[PDB]
Amino acid sequence: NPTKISILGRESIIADFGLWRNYVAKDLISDCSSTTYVLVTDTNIGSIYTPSFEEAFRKRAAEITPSPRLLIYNRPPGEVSKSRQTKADIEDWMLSQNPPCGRDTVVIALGGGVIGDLTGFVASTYMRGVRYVQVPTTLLAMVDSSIGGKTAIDTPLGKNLIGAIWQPTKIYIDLEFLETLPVREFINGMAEVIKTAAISSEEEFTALEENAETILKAVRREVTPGEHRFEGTEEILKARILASARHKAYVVSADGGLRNLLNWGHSIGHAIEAILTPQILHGECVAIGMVKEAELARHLGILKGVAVSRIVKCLAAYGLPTSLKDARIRKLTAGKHCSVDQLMFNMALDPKKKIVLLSAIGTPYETRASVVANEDIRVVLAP
Amino acid sequence: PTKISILGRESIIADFGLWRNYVAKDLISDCSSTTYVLVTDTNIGSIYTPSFEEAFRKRAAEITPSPRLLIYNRPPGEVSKSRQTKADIEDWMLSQNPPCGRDTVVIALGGGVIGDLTGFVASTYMRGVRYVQVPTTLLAMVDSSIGGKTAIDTPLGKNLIGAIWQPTKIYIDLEFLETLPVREFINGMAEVIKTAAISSEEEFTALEENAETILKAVRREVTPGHRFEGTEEILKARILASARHKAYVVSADGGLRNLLNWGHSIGHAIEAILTPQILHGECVAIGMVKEAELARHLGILKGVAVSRIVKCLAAYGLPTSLKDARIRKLTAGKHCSVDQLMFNMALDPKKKIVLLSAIGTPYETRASVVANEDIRVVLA
Ligand SMILES: NC(=O)c1ccc[n+]([C@@H]2O[C@H](COP(=O)([O-])OP(=O)(O)OC[C@H]3O[C@@H](n4cnc5c(N)ncnc54)[C@H](O)[C@@H]3O)[C@@H](O)[C@H]2O)c1
Ligand SMILES: NC(=O)c1ccc[n+]([C@@H]2O[C@H](COP(=O)([O-])OP(=O)(O)OC[C@H]3O[C@@H](n4cnc5c(N)ncnc54)[C@H](O)[C@@H]3O)[C@@H](O)[C@H]2O)c1
Ligand SMILES: [Cl-]
Ligand SMILES: [Cl-]
Ligand SMILES: [Cl-]
Ligand SMILES: [Cl-]
Ligand SMILES: [Cl-]
Ligand SMILES: [Cl-]
Ligand SMILES: [Cl-]
Ligand SMILES: [Cl-]
Ligand SMILES: [Cl-]
Ligand SMILES: [Cl-]
Ligand SMILES: [Cl-]
Ligand SMILES: [Cl-]
Ligand SMILES: [Cl-]
Ligand SMILES: [Cl-]
Ligand SMILES: [Zn+2]
Ligand SMILES: [Zn+2]
Repeated sequence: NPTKISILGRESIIADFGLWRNYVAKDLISDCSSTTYVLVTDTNIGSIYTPSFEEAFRKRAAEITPSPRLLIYNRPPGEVSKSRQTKADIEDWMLSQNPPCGRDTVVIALGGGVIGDLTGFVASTYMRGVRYVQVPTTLLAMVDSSIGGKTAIDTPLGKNLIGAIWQPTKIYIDLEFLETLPVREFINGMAEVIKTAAISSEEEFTALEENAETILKAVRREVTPGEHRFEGTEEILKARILASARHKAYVVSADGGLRNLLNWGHSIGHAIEAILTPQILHGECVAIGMVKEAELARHLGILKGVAVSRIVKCLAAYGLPTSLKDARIRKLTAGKHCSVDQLMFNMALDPKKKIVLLSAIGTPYETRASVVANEDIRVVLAP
Repeated sequence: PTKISILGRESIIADFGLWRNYVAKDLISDCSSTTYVLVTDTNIGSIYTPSFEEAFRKRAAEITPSPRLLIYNRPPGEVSKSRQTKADIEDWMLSQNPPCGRDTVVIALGGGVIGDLTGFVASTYMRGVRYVQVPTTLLAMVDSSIGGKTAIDTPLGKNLIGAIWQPTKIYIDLEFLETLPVREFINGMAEVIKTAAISSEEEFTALEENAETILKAVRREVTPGHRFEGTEEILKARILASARHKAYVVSADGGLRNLLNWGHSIGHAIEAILTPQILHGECVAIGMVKEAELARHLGILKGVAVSRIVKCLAAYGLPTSLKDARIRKLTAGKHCSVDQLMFNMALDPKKKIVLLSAIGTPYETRASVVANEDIRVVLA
């Protein structure tokens, strides 16, 4: 049975296994009644899941009268698609439709944090805003990128510079997408997952700690014909993940302050990110950022050394990097390292920086980011 | 300075000359910020930009730290409401030293074009930043700037891409009407009349009696040294009457708000054909007459009122037939067929229209459903 989570006090998230093949299509033409449905995704994810829906759709589609339409759009993969250019193409394609897609349109963003942010924004402006729904296919996008309504596109001058806040009418979470998801991508998203637990529930973090081996194996497992990747670990998985989504959903319904706690490990993660990108992923930087930011709390006497080692353990126990000198990261970027001045500078692109400090695993020092001295920061970065 | 409230919160502040002495101060006061981006077109700009730089620097330096005023001048015309211009303004704002931040407060100084464009720009810059309306067109003062509707055009259509973004303040300096082109004034008057026609019988009447007065002040060639000296109240009244209403219907939130489309149902079909030689209010004026004639045809509206509406429109310089010579000269060769108009009304399959029961009293609290056949008579 699907689990329903609420955002901004309203039905929104519906999670379970395989909602894609048998749920979305019907649930759409039911709740999101419309005559036109524009699906957007990238060739990568598309080619793997597009066919299934065209079937699921036509199915539930023709069942009703008149039958609505499904127009599909495939954009190139990569961060390069979140651009003023494609957005317009998308729009233009839509207006070009016969008949042109109208305000009654219901857009479906099927993808990771990229297709999400892009399609969300597209909807947010098409004829001053039209309905849309999230169908994250990335772990991260499932527990973050798709919850909150934050949408945007990049500019050669920066990322997420142009966009808007546009809440999706529905956020379908089909855990099966994680079957085909690249292992590195899974492990990437896990960072957020952990982040979540670390600032909300001690019990949750602990469970994570236990399930690691279990979950990790599955992802790395060899799927025998006829099978489904997570057969047997469904609840352990579904639980741990929704745990995060649930939290993000909660904090979004509240915040400005509380919502700042979602930036744990990010304060430093982003400074690292700026340098190690794009060879290194987000969650990868955030993972290290978390460790570093964790070490910082202890340094200020807030966090117990015990917990610092516990966070490091959990991260690495899931395949996440824990130091800037991580051997795997090295071979991935020959000729690149993060000076302390570069880090501290990158952080300034946001005398005293604001940071989420943990009092203990599950309990943040405050209900928001605290102000730390540039000097104290400089010591956790110091070799 | 009179203040009208929209969406249960004062945001419209009207009076004469707020520009030269009010906005600048009121901004750094209520819209506290460190960066103020002004956008306008060369036409309107060159005429009023200098004054503000003074008014700003003034009230600006009178505080510490002192905020900045960055100005942007775009070409005049409907051509500026484009994926393009907007993109250039966003880049421009990002290319700044320092880059324009989220604390930015944008000022849209212009007519329905600069308004819709700048409004949208703000609506997306870093997911949305504050902004305020400073309409310089009669129409924009009583419509285009009230409601938060913003957008840009696409070679595939107008207002196809945009968003709803409420301005934090809507300054209405009636003086802008001094320099406003006469044809432009008369253009905006259409809405003004539309307003009264669907809300207050008394208001429409005042409009009538005031025709000669207001029109003269307009057509009149003002010697050096103002334009409406002596007619300020008559004018300020009539105009705010409209704004007031639009503010009300917008704040009353799918009903009462469809009534703002009176004369438009047909006005737009005409518009599509006679544009761009013919203006909006010009088409709407004719559209009103036609839609007025339609109500009477269905037995709703009194023939008396029809003529009354026709009279008022023309008494203000507005066109009243697709045969108006003034029109056909600028439209030599472009005639609107009964099907062509019916076809253009389709682009908005059954046909809904605001019907008047009487001047000041609409038939219903929204647009009614009329037979394509009954419509086919009003046209040609
Ligand atoms: N709240 C927010 O709006 C928010 C928050 C954080 C980050 N972000 C955005 O998130 C983006 C990063 O997104 P991401 O990490 O999800 O990565 P992504 O969107 O780049 O997707 C990662 C890769 O997975 C592939 N893929 C998608 N799911 C797959 C599946 N199930 N099977 C096979 N291949 C699959 C894609 O082709 C892609 O190459 C950033 O660009 C950023 O702008 C947004
Ligand atoms: N947001 C809404 O709900 C809404 C509603 C109605 C109209 N509109 C939009 O409004 C636009 C039409 O705008 P408009 O009728 O204000 O026309 P406009 O802005 O094009 O103004 C006409 C001309 O007057 C000049 N001008 C402006 N005011 C002046 C003044 N007082 N002094 C000197 N010159 C002046 C301009 O440079 C321009 O060339 C359309 O594009 C339409 O989509 C929007
Ligand atoms: Cl189809
Ligand atoms: Cl709808
Ligand atoms: Cl952000
Ligand atoms: Cl919603
Ligand atoms: Cl098992
Ligand atoms: Cl690089
Ligand atoms: Cl302690
Ligand atoms: Cl540096
Ligand atoms: Cl410029
Ligand atoms: Cl022009
Ligand atoms: Cl920037
Ligand atoms: Cl510049
Ligand atoms: Cl507001
Ligand atoms: Cl046409
Ligand atoms: Zn993140
Ligand atoms: Zn109008």
